[PDB]
Amino acid sequence: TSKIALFDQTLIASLLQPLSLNQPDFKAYKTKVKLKISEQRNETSGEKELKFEISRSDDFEFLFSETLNNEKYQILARDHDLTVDFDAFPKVIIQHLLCKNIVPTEINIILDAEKNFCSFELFSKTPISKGKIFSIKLHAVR
Amino acid sequence: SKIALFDQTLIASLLQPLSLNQPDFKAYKTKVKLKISEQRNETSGEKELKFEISRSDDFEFLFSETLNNEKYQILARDHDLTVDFDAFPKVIIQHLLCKNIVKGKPTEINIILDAEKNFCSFELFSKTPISKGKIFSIKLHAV
Repeated sequence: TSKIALFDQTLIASLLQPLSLNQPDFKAYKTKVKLKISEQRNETSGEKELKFEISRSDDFEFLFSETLNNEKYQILARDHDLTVDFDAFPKVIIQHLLCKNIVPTEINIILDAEKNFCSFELFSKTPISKGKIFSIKLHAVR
Repeated sequence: SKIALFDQTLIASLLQPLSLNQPDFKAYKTKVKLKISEQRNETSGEKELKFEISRSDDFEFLFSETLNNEKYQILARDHDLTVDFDAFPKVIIQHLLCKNIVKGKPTEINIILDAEKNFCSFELFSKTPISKGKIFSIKLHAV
């Protein structure tokens, strides 16, 4: 209804997940993931929300999302030294960061062992470091 | 055994508490001399990387730290560094502190002082479109 699609593309990501519940060492594969970013109105509050959703054909159980409002975003900005405001955030990553990964920015997705959660991480490599920009914890939709 | 790898005056942002009683910070752009060298530890014979900063504004502004391979491993771990101890200084010097040719954004240096000026954090940044892009920080101690 109020939902507005800002971004809907297939990107190459590295997918990591522990070998098992007891073995936290990751196995890692390059994989294609569909990322959708939209804005919507919270039904109870009327406030603006940013929704992130990932899926991939490889695994029907692979359905994750998170919704950020202004306050959730402030926490994110604080934790990652983000320099843009809530309203600018999606526009800048879409226009300056994500377009590069569509089927140098890198995307990592890290799964829970039980696949209840995944961390959606964006990177911009430096000559001496990984250059992690932020990570958002997404939860299983299913 | 000391070998100079880098000896240059750079523009930094200097942050420090208002006073010993006022923890809130004030910020100024300032010129700082940064020296990076390699040397042999006298007792162990191992290679050491020495960072030294100074500035003419304040004679008591004299800070250094020496990193050996082990100290570096801790740094690389804390900051997701992707190069080894031997490459570290060469890459920073050649790719982060270097002057680009006039024909991911420019590097920025932050120096954060202790209120008592016993320690300062030497921080290197490479700005992104949405974030500060802190690369690493090294705690230097008063000389």
